[PDB]
This record gives sequence, C-alpha cells and structure tokens, in this order.
Amino acid sequence: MKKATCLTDDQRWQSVLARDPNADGEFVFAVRTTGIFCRPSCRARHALRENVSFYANASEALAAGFRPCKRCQPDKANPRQHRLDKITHACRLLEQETPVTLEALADQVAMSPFHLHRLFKATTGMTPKAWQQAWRARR
DNA sequence: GCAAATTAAAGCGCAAGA
DNA sequence: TCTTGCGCTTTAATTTGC
Ligand SMILES: [Zn+2]
Repeated sequence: MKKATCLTDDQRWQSVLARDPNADGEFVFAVRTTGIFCRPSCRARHALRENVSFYANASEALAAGFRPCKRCQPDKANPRQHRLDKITHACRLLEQETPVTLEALADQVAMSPFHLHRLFKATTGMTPKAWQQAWRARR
C-alpha cells in the first residue's frame, strides 16, 4: 500500500521499524553510523533513520561499502517465505516415501532430523515436526 | 573519529511426555 | 518408539564516551 517510484524509503523505514516481513527482501537499510545494512525486520537492534538508507537488495547495500548484518545476511528476507515453501516440500518427502528424508537437510544445516523439525518451526515461526505432520495430513 | 560495552533476539540442544 | 515445548546460550548489532 502507498508506494512511491518503487522506493518509499520513508515507509520502507516504517517497514524497517515495523519489522514487516513483507518488505524484507524487497529492500535493505544501511546505517552509515555503523556501516551496516539490515532488513526491515532486523532482530539485533536499530539506529536512527538519519544514518539509515535503503537499497533494492542487500548487494546494492553491499555495494555501498557496508558490512551486511551477520543476522540479516545469512537468514532470508522476502526470500524467507520461499525457503519456507521448500520445507513444506520436506513434509511431502517425510510422507512421500517410507523411510523419512532429512539426510539432505540435516547435512545442509549440520544437525539431526529432530533439529530440522526445530528449524521448520523457527522459519515457519511456531510448528517444527508438527507442521511436517499437519501438512502431510492435508497433503 | 575510533572503541567498547550492552541489550536484544533467534535458534539449538536438552528434557519430558504421550 | 516417536514427538514437542521450553530454556539457555551464543551471536550480532547498537549506543555512548572521550
Ligand atoms: Zn540486521
């Protein structure tokens, strides 16, 4: 809602402060005071808008000569929901074959199949192996 | 200007329960 | 035999001071 020429940095900031996961991935915000640029929903802490600018992507911010927040850089912004769509597919595999399939996931994060469920809840937000079971019950 | 210290939050690991 | 909830720790970034 209310979008300037594809960069209402004014509300983008309202998104950065509002931690709107819907502006995450769409733009970043670079605080020159610290030389960092986070997503609109950074979970570490914040600096005034003053030294804060916005970028279409983290690479643009990365191009401003800033250090991407190790909290907002490794995780996914709007791409977050897309990586969560991938996990749902993980549910299919856990109900598609007979033996459960987490080996590719567990190896990717370096954790057991139960912790993969814990990740499914972390990203989805509140349902690890239970989200796997529900999806499988409706899929 | 440059640094250190603090606060905040997320997620991993552990446990217990069913 | 399998599962899920909760806690705590660690990580990270921000703020202020001189
Ligand atoms: Zn951040």
